Amino acid sequence: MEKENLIIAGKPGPEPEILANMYKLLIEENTSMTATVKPNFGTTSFLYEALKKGDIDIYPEFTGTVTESLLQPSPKVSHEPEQVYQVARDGIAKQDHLAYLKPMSYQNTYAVAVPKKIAQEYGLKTISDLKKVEGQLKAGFTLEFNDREDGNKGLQSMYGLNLNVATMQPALRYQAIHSGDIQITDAYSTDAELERYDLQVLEDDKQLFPPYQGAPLMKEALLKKHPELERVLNTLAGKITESQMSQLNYQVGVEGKSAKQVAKEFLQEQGLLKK
Ligand SMILES: C[N+](C)(C)[C@@H](Cc1c[nH]c(=S)[nH]1)C(=O)O
Repeated sequence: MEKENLIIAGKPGPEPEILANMYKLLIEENTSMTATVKPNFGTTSFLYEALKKGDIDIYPEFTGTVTESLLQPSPKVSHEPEQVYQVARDGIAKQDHLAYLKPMSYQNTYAVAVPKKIAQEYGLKTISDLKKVEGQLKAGFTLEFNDREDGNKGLQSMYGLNLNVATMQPALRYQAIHSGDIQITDAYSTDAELERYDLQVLEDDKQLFPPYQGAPLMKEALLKKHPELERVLNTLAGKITESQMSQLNYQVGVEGKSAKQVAKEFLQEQGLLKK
């Protein structure tokens, strides 16, 4: 008699769309609620604010992003993913009363990336190596990465790097680095574009980037209304490897397949969804 509909959003990209449709498929099979997925609905701070204000109900957030962008002041965390999740989970509950569920296994980190030929021609192995050639190479970064302390501001503070940066739209940066307009971009480690374009990830030798694992973020009030959401979505906890997410991103972003159908097929193959 109550078929409440949940709004599930995801940041720009095939990956959050896949994850949101996974949440929707799981919720509709195992609960009495429905869900609407809002693709590419906004960047981190928009979804975070929409969640607190109640314009959306759930979105997938990443552990290092909670501690680095969402928590103010940002706590000094280790590199161990489980401890970082605990700080994020406990921290985001105290600050904003948000229930951060348990993470999936794969990490999706910011990844400073250059074409393989650029790495070989310039002797680039680590992020530190970029200081050698910061006057010769052009970088194209998302605005959010430019805005973040664990992004370009961290490249400046932690490495002393002063890159020549053009601010880029997220969906256009890979084509620019492939075409030669830029030689450095802020890749995401599960992005299918890394292998497609023969990009090489530079090693985070100073460990600017914390761990990033994804998990559902929602108001505590929604969990109180619907406690079954915790068990239902936590079937993803500790699941989905890096290579599994990458192939799903490839299926949606590159092969043009429906995010819902890709999500559904993977869930069924893995035994989390009927049929
Ligand atoms: C996965 N990630 C690399 C840690 C980022 C990706 C991202 C940040 N902003 C947008 S849009 N996407 C994030 O979710 O914070």
